[PDB]
Amino acid sequence: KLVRLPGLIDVHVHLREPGGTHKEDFASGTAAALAGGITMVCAMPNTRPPIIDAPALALAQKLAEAGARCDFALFLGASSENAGTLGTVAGSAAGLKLYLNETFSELRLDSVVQWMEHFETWPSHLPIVAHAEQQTVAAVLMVAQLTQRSVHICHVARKEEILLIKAAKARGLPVTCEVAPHHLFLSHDDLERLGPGKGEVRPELGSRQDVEALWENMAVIDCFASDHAPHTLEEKCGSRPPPGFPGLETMLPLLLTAVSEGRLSLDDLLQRLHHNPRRIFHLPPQEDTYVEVDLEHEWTIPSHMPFSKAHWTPFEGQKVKGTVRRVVLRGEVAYIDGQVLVPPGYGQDVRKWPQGAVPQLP
Amino acid sequence: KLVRLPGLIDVHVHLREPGGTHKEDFASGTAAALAGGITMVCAMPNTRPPIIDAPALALAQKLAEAGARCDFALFLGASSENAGTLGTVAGSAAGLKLYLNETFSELRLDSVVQWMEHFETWPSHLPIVAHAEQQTVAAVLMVAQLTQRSVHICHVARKEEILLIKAAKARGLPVTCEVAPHHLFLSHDDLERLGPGKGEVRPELGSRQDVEALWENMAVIDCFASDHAPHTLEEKCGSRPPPGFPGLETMLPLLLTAVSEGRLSLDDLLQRLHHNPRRIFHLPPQEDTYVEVDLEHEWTIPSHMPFSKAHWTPFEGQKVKGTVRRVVLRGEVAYIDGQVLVPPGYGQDVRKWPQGAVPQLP
Ligand SMILES: NC(=O)N[C@@H](CC(=O)O)C(=O)O
Ligand SMILES: NC(=O)N[C@@H](CC(=O)O)C(=O)O
Ligand SMILES: [Zn+2]
Ligand SMILES: [Zn+2]
Ligand SMILES: [Zn+2]
Ligand SMILES: [Zn+2]
Ligand SMILES: [Zn+2]
Ligand SMILES: [Zn+2]
Ligand SMILES: [Zn+2]
Ligand SMILES: [Zn+2]
Repeated sequence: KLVRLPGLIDVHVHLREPGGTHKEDFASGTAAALAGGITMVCAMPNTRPPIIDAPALALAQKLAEAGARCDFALFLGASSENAGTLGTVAGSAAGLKLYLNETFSELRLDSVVQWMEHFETWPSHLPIVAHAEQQTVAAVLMVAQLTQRSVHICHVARKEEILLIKAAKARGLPVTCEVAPHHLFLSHDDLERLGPGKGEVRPELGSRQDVEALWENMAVIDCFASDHAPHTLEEKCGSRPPPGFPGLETMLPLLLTAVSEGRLSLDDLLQRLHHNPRRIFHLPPQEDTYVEVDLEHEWTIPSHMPFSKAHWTPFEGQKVKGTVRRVVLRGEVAYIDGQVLVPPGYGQDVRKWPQGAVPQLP
Repeated sequence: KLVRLPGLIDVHVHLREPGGTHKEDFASGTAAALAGGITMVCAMPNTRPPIIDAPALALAQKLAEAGARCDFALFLGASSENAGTLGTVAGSAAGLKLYLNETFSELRLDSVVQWMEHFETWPSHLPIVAHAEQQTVAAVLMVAQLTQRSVHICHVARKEEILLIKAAKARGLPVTCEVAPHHLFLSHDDLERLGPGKGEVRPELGSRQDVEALWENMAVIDCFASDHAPHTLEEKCGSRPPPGFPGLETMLPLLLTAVSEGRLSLDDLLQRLHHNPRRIFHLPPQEDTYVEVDLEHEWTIPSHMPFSKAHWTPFEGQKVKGTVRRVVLRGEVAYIDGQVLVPPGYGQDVRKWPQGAVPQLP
């Protein structure tokens, strides 16, 4: 007996095209998404060139329209030079992305004044998301209050961060957040197995107490999102390993295992991979779209999943219970038992759909 | 013709006793204060032992009462273990001091949750001051708002920081700040002369644009305070130089030079070295206390000032116009033309004066 789920949404993926296509491209990354039960992705702007201006966005839009197998929206990235310049294209993007700490990113800002300028100039009705770790979460929340608008915090990984967000929500502040599967299912304890290169990720893997705090505070977590961040094994195992884990193909199996163990409910999962992503990012429904999963099948995660060009996974060896059997996207079979059945270019930019425009006052 | 000023107050000094008395002690540091026209100092808690518990405060109180030549109040320091334990002694301190970044300090906190705990437990009517640089200013402001109280930001040094504080004040938030003379009168341009050891200070010396921004935004600066941070030349010139500059003996001459040049008024100076320190820290008046200065006398700062045990100064070679001629403290001549005339132990803990207790609701 299969369970039918709606089309799941991953609001934080790195698809590497343009400019990093040996790591992933739209075609391979969206195949990975479909195999993970994900029918819509929001792609981050830290590509080469980075998506920080209208010409770069135009290029990325066409590459995505030609290569994507599932539907998508593309983030713009904040830079030290582009505040006040994105108004004409802002509504065509998933949202604006701010990189506020050291990570794999033309995009670190050098002053909180630059954060303020973005919060003041980006249209008030459109999403802003931040890579903001530890005290940076409190700092960006302050900027959001000074400019009287909301913010969404990416990949929350620490007890400190989730408790700060919890306190902010208790004061009625407009903040939402997401958590990635590696911060729920891996910890410092796994660094011995992973090694120092493979284990590199931002935010870094947390302590057992960090992981426990995220689970205990599930009510504070609005979304799950993979932060799918593919790099090849050669890069991860080399002399200056880039941070990041691939995750599209493993996220849903890990979370379904947790559902089966009673750690959260199926509804809790669907709020975090469907309803809350829709409402925070104003993403449209996908007609005749659904995912069928098998909750009984036990398997062990292999050394690499079939689709991502990363060709490795930090979850190797973990036992999971839960499998994606079939995905239907807009009336076409997109995935069955390991076979992707829609071509590159089947996917569409949801921000171009009438129902995908973000409503605003005249 | 001498100008009579009220007794000036320095709310940020490091007097090194207990435990660092080769760098400074209460007797030498308060001699330096008097020679700088300062009749009351607030001493920071990053001593050895640090002033983070009742027994350490009791020790420091007696050492100060025995050694100080001018009046004083002593800060308590926040630690990772003392939130909720300081209630009985809090009112006897200048305030609570939080070290939120790397500097010469049992006192860095490891989580914003620890900041919140201090803001929640320290009595609401008593001062909290923070060493908070760059984005940390925004972060601690967020904590202050979440806990609905004020905060004072120590040694503001950057355009970024003063503009953030300016924005917060424009939104009516209860934040005050101070600026140290080295951040008004030295910059990156001086590092060639100072060298990498002597030049070490936290916050670091800023760019010419940082210095210009502080002057342009003088209206945002509530207090001047030296951050007198004495270390010996051997330490500053050695293999792991500690950060900090001595400053009590040079602060007023530097600022009087600026007054003479029309960069700020005498009133602007007295607001920042007398009235605002009094009102932010609830410090009492000192009866029959005043300072006589000579605004005409030009001199060049020597390689060391007479009193501080630091026995060096980063302002060596600067030309100043303005000299402290005489200081009277509580009816006794305390300083004349280079001679301190009150003994160690003349100074008193102002928090023990009836008028020095901070008013609170029953
Ligand atoms: N998280 C990572 O470790 N890496 C991400 C960047 C990011 O989400 O910050 C990447 O693009 O490789
Ligand atoms: N500012 C410094 O560079 N040093 C101060 C510490 C401080 O005020 O942070 C010290 O105590 O030496
Ligand atoms: Zn990130
Ligand atoms: Zn995100
Ligand atoms: Zn990311
Ligand atoms: Zn909407
Ligand atoms: Zn400091
Ligand atoms: Zn201070
Ligand atoms: Zn200090
Ligand atoms: Zn008062």
